[PDB]
Amino acid sequence: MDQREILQKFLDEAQSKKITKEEFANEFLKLKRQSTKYKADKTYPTTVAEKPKNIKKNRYKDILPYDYSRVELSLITDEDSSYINANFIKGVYGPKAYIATQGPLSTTLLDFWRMIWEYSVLIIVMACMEYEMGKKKCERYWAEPGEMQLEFGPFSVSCEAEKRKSDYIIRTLKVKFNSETRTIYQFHYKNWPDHDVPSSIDPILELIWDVRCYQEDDSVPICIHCSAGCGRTGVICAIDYTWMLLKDGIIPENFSVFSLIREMRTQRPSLVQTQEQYELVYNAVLELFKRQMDVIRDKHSA
Repeated sequence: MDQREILQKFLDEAQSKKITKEEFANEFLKLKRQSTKYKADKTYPTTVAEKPKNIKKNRYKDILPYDYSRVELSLITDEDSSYINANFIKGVYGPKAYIATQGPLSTTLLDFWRMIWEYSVLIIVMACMEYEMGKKKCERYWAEPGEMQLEFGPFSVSCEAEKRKSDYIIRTLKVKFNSETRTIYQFHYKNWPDHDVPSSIDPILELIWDVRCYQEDDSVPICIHCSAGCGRTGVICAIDYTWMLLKDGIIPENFSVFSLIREMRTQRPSLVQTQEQYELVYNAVLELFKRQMDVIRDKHSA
């Protein structure tokens, strides 16, 4: 089939059978069942995360990077200095399109910047507040205007500019290491789509649009984090991945949101964590299919 026919079949199916809350809950339960089975089968061990020297580097004891996809550090390497709570996530064309990580701890701030530097990351997407429900969710790894340089071991971080949009801030950060200076763009998203408001997905799509304005391609990983680096991080990953498929005309004939999320959850645990998050991905993906069909319809007018 061609892309138009694949997209139209997804749209026709969505239109002709609306997915109910019970259906979403049943779907998410199968995803959780797969995780139970994989845990019992020892498919994806987390041995490195579990080492005593690495326990204090994990924000949440239940969220440990699978060994096979963990991001290994080597920049200025102590014997466990290789460990960070982060996993590579494959993009549409190959591995390591994304790094999905936790919000750094006071003890992992240096490790965070080592990762960013070592992997030549340009873009950081933060999808949490510093404080949520009154608890601290992420330590300050960024600089703000007027603060000059913050220092994290040998990394000096300053902020040249902030662009304040409706629901997020784009910080232009300058990072210095060993007399080299790099520009990093941090997108700090400080809202989240509301389950009870269909139009509330628009800002998340706008966030990802802007991100892809700054890096269109997959030459270096994009770092995405929230507090745990699962939940909101997975939503963003999944929507972006799908939009890349759409934009490049490579949606597979077997495309499903269920298979997409299945695939993600095998690369970092709980990468999309809740039924509500699963639903947001579905709704966002459907909107993106509609938008790509419009692109096709206008190109076909020639």
